[PDB]
Amino acid sequence: GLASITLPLPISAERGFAPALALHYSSGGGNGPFGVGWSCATMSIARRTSHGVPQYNDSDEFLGPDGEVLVQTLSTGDAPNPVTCFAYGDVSFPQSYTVTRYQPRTESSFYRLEYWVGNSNGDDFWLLHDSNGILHLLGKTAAARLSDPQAASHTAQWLVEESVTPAGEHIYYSYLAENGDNVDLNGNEAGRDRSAMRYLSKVQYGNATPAADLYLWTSATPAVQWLFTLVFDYGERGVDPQVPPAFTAQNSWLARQDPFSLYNYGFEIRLHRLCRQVLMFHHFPDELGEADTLVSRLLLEYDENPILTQLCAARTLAYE
Repeated sequence: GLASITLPLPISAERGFAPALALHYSSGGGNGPFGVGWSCATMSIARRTSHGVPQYNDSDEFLGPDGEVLVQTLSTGDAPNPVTCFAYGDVSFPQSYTVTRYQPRTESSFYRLEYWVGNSNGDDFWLLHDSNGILHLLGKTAAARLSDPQAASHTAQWLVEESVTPAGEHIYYSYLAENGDNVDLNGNEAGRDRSAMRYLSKVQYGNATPAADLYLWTSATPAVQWLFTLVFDYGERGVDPQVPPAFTAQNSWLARQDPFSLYNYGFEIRLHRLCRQVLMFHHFPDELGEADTLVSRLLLEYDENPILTQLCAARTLAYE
């Protein structure tokens, strides 16, 4: 489409169901976690802003996985919309859910998209059954939701949090909330609520044993053995090409020179972080003698300045 450069990520994809993510450059792109022009975002459902800031009520419109304008599926006698759901498959829930099907207003699609709202606590998320038979939970937990810091029920973006194939293969996405680590909280940074932003942190896949049900139906964090972890690091592990980065971060993430805030959702979303590297980890402790094995390191070099940060170089290192 509008992307004119693709930088692949070092994703191990020989064992079937793996994330398909890459860095894309667009000359018209704005700033973000990869500086000006570059982007690598996961799938999401979002509230529309083109026709005004959402009010977080009934009058809001939503956008589908490809940005298409959505509309509630017309409710009929044979297929009422919304429905009340007490369970999904073999998993029964502590609370029932009002489930509303949404579909593209004018664009073509072949999926089933649903908005789930808890009848007892109001916790809301999205469920997508896409044209390839993969089932996605988006924004199942608050950690995978871009929400108003002063009103957690006001979510602007539900980020994809878990995907499952018909064969029981899973992908689990983890996100980190923005904070004030290494930020001088005086002057221009005083009184700013900076916890809204969500950065992609870990993509875990290759579950040891197949499971048909989405893990996030049952728990807030899946307790399973993953074989593969794609880590997006924002400086916590160190950017020295001579020193290999450890799996668990010992330091806090770096603060960028060009922080900025976004406001079209009706609350502040401030960005202090830049993704410095993308790491590929394998988890074969029995056959390798260690819990975490780094196999590939995509190191990104930036031109950092207070006006704009621009990616200038990239390369994939190995430490054998």
